[PDB]
Amino acid sequence: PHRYRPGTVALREIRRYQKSTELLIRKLPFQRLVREIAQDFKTDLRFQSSAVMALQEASEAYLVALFEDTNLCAIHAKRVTIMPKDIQLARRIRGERA
DNA sequence: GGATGTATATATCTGACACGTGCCTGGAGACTAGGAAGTAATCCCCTTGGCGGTTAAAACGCGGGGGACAGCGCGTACGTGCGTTTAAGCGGTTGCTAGAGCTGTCTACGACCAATTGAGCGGCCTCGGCACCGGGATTCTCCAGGGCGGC
Repeated sequence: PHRYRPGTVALREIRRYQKSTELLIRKLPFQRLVREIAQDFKTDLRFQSSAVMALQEASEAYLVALFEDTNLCAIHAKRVTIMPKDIQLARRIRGERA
């Protein structure tokens, strides 16, 4: 049985997804999440498709930058695995948390 | 002798160039008012190079121990791969409504201007409170007289 060591597939996915440009979250679950979040502010909200796409592109941009700073936090703590405390430290230093 | 590889010619697809048209927005020409450049005066802050004295911060050295880092073990939790499920993605129905765009009318609301005056800025006088000076009441230290002992 052919197997790969743990990590080279991860490097292959890092090289693959840093070359690509499409969105990594599916359209309908993100649209459902947007509509659920929006119905807590105003009832009976319609949505343009480009509004959902702009919200999506902003969301993947924010999460990719957050994961970059999370990886920097994990590397600074002499680790290769990211932890929730790395996300908390990144948001704390960035100023979003506190 | 038959079929296969390859060259040249012809029809078709597709991005790009030029022609046409509207229209509306930018440009040309003229006029005017005020924004800003320039000028003079006054006054206060900043610059550069000094001096003097205080003093607390900065620097230096040294001992020691707390903490950073390296190494090792271990166990668990995440990566990897496969089979199965499931839901995303696409195409589709069917009506109604929201919204952009366009046109039209009108009315209340805000710009604008003149006269007015009352709220904001500065100084002056006074009070509330804190402090300086004079006088009365209370308590502490001291000098002298009386009595006792010794030669």
